[PDB]
Amino acid sequence: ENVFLIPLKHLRDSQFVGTLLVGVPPQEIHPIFDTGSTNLWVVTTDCEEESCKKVKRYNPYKSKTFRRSFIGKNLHIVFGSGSISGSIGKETFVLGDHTVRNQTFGLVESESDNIFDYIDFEGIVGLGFPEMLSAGKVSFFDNLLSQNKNLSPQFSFYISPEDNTSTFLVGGVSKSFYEGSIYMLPVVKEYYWEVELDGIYVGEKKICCEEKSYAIFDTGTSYNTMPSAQMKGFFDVVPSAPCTEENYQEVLKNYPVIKYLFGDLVIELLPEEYMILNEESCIPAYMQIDVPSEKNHAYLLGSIAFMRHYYTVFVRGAGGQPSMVGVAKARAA
Ligand SMILES: *[C@@H]1O[C@H](CO)[C@@H](O)[C@H](O)[C@H]1NC(C)=O
Repeated sequence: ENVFLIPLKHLRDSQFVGTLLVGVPPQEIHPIFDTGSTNLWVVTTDCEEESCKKVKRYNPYKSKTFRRSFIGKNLHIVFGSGSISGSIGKETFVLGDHTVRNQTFGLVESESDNIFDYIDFEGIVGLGFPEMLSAGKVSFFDNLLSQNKNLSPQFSFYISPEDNTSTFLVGGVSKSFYEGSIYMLPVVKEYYWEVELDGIYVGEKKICCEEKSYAIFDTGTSYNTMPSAQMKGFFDVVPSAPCTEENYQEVLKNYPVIKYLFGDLVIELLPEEYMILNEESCIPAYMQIDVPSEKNHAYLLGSIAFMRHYYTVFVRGAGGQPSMVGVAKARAA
């Protein structure tokens, strides 16, 4: 009932890419769905770099609906260990057989040791709030809702890379992806999907907090994060260890349980959820944001270290009501 599902493929490069149709006749791209940004980015045939040609570049000159901006524009965005640069235009998009017209987006013209030489990047569907927009005034999701008034203003993520059942849902939730009830956390500022965080314990060790702190739900980041000061204390109590696929469950049996405190809601992260196997070793799926950015004082919750265990729901606040993030135990299989 007004809730369509977008299957998310888990690529070898740790990406969770969906499907997005651009232009008319439509051209298929496989972007990531990122609550950590808001711009809509598409890799285009204007980018002649090696990391671009390896993917199915969108050709704007073969689309009847492409509308380049009247004025030449250039947008440069940082994307991890790399950067994205390009122009601005409008296009018709189709997501899950739902159309969005007159949508502003960035045309990747350059991707210049580079993160793009390791992934098959084809674009970004930003799901953050409009204040983070630098390409356009109306966000893709808001524009999708306005042109499809039958949809409830919410989306959710089910992350299950084991059986390739990961799914991005628009318009609501489905009991087939979570167990129990959904706990709603109010968003403190409509910019990131950011909520209050009362504390963090690794076992009995207090990691957070000494200042009033916040968590950010960031589907575009695989690891969880902590500020640099707290990351040092985390790694002092959570070690890496030699691991194989045949003993990782034994190695991690008595690792510490991580507790995130959201008021009265206690969110547990188990060792097999925040630890990952990498090069014959169990390593924690945690990192600090060493690059100066707007997120370096928050606690990011990512796809691998959080969303594998918890079904996440994102509700856009209507009128004065604030937006909220919902969390529930994901259902296996
Ligand atoms: C898109 O813009 C055109 C003008 O170029 C306008 O005629 C049309 O109604 C717009 N469509 C939507 C869905 O806003």
